[PDB]
Amino acid sequence: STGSATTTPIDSLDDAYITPVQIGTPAQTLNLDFDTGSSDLWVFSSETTASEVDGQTIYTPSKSTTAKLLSGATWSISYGDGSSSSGDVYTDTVSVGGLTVTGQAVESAKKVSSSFTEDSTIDGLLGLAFSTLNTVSPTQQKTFFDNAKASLDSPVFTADLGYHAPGTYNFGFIDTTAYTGSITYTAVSTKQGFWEWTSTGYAVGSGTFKSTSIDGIADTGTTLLYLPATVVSAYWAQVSGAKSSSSVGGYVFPCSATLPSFTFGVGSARIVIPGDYIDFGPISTGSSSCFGGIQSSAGIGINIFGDVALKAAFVVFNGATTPTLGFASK
Repeated sequence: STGSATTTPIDSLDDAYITPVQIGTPAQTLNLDFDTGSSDLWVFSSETTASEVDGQTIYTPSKSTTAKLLSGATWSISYGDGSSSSGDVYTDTVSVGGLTVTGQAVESAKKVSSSFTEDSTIDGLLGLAFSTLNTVSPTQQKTFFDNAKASLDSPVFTADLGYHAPGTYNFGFIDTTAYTGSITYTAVSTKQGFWEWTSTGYAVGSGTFKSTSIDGIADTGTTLLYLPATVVSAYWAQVSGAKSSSSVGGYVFPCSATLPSFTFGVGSARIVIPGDYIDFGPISTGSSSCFGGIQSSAGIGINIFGDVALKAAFVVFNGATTPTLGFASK
């Protein structure tokens, strides 16, 4: 089997992407944030504290003839950005782009943190990291991909995120029309539960390529590109007036600037992030200080190839017995 679904930016900055997901019988369609940095499929629901729901579409398990309470199971998650959610668990039928999993754990939120409430466009998350990170207790649950894998034509999914435009998540096949040149594959460590890999270096603009190993994760659920402070300083030094602002929480730059591109290495191959992808707009409405899309990972404890990086590539998440990651230009 295969599946194919369009993923759509939630706003004009590509702060996140939402993909429609069918849950239950009859289908309840919720728009979920597909997150290769976590491993829980959780939703706003009829159980979510009323004051914490603000415009989201909810899953109502009592209206699904295929929903079953997973008795005794609870979940609780905290994300790198300080947000969180928790609740109980149902199993139900879940379909993405025509690909159906029966008995998928659907984690129903009883509580969500303010960041989730305040984002009316995101009805929940669909985790696509390794199932070892799933938070369900006392019986850990599998991700949608892990459950689908054996049925797929090939044990893969691909992320093709758009810049200020829709893109595509495919399951079970590689669309050879969706990228240019060849796909370069690179090794993955699953030791921390992530799609963790090592970039071979970087360049800033038309500058020379610096060969250096950068360990990090491919994370569709993180907006920006978080890299070591040395790398990030080298980038922003090429933008007149750019500075790290402790008050704002990262690098800012004059909105009048033209940003240079940023290149990262995948083996001997190179992915070029155009400068415009690195512009996250005014820090507040009407400001002439703009927020940068490349930020320091110092104090996160891991480098993160988030959407800023991934949307410059066609990315293969290869879930074969020994997982790997593939990157192509597009």
